[PDB]
Amino acid sequence: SAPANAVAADDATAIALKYNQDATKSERVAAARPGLPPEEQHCANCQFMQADAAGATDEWKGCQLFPGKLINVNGWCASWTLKAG
Ligand code: SF4
Repeated sequence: SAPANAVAADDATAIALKYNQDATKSERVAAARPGLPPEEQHCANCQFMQADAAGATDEWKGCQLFPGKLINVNGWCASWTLKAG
């Protein structure tokens, strides 16, 4: 299941960032941000990401923009950008 500190679709920042766990049914293709095809784009390959979170699982990891909380790796937000590294 999602962890207690999962970033909710209803989270005020998620609402600003257009985060969705369902990256597929997020503004991915709509935004079509360059670097990697939307299909491949997720938090999993976001620049603003943290596999450096207290209580990281595997499916649920940290975001740079969401410290403390946990994003789904296979989810996406508008502030994506490919990994620069
Ligand atoms: S900034 Fe990146 S890791 Fe954070 S929610 Fe957005 S896409 Fe995911």
